Amino acid sequence: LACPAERSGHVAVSDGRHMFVWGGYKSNFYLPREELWIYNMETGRWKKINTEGDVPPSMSGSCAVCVDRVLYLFGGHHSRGNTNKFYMLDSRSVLQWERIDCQGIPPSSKDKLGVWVYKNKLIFFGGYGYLPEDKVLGTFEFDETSFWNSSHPRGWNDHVHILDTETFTWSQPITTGKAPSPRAAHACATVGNRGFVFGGRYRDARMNDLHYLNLDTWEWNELIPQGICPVGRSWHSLTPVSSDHLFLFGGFTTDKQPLSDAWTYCISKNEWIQFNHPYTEKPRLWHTACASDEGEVIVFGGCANNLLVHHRAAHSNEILIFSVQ
Ligand SMILES: O=C(O)CNC(=O)Cc1csc(-c2ccc3ccccc3c2)n1
Repeated sequence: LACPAERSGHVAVSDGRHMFVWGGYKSNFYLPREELWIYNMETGRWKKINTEGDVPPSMSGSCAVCVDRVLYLFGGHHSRGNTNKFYMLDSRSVLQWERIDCQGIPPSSKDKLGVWVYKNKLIFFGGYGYLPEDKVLGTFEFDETSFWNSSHPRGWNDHVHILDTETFTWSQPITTGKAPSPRAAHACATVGNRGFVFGGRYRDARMNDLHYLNLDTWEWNELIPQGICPVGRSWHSLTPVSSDHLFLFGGFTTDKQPLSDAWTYCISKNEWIQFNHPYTEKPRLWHTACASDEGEVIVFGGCANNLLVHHRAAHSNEILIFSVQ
């Protein structure tokens, strides 16, 4: 049966029963832009389709959502750099991509960010990319390691941007509270009107902090769980599994250890619980995770070692199924 190629930095979005996989890169360039891979969470079978229309460039680090079987794609890194273009693919009724001429001030061109979905709003936070074209709300910190290797320097931001799907208009909310530090390769998860974010890379650390932005008031809150917390990391996944639990898997520590640990964050108790699973010998970073209607968390792709050593990188095509409910 047909089987998608290994990759990291891809996107994966789900309607609870089907998982849509697009993009990413591997070793041994970018996976083909026109392909969309569909994994049936109930039958474990893959199915590939060719998409047409305004097919986005081949990219790593893009940020995607699925809302009522409409897929939206923002940002990423292609052969000629980062982007801030916005695409839509309606997976309801050959599938055609639409590139949206958004109104308003878009985010800076960037990748490795996250998104919360709340009613008509797609809310994007953070990431890695070029200096912004405007003194938009937030801060931006250059990554000094990008000064002497490329032609365009890059850095981290803490920006929050709203894409309103009633009008495809970009805006930025005026927030209160301590926003998280600028960061990339963090993970975001949404429960109700709370947009959680955990970890990420910033300057010389991969972080262990946990915050949530209230998506109704726009007030930041930093969460301080008691007792043992997971080690700081980037390139991990964070996924809602109930109205009270976020599921964490994998990532990459400050001192460059690939991770195979898994935790559940209980929101009501403000406590982490380590989760026991049979994939302890399968660390993953820059994988994706999607929750199914059937209580599972489906992890796909990602790299089993330090992907920054690109000629030795072990990118995966495996499906890891976590039975959290
Ligand atoms: O460092 C983190 O945890 C997340 N990264 C950042 O925040 C910014 C950054 C700075 S360089 C880089 C990066 C990414 C992927 C690569 C894949 C192959 C080869 C080199 C690669 C280099 N990313």
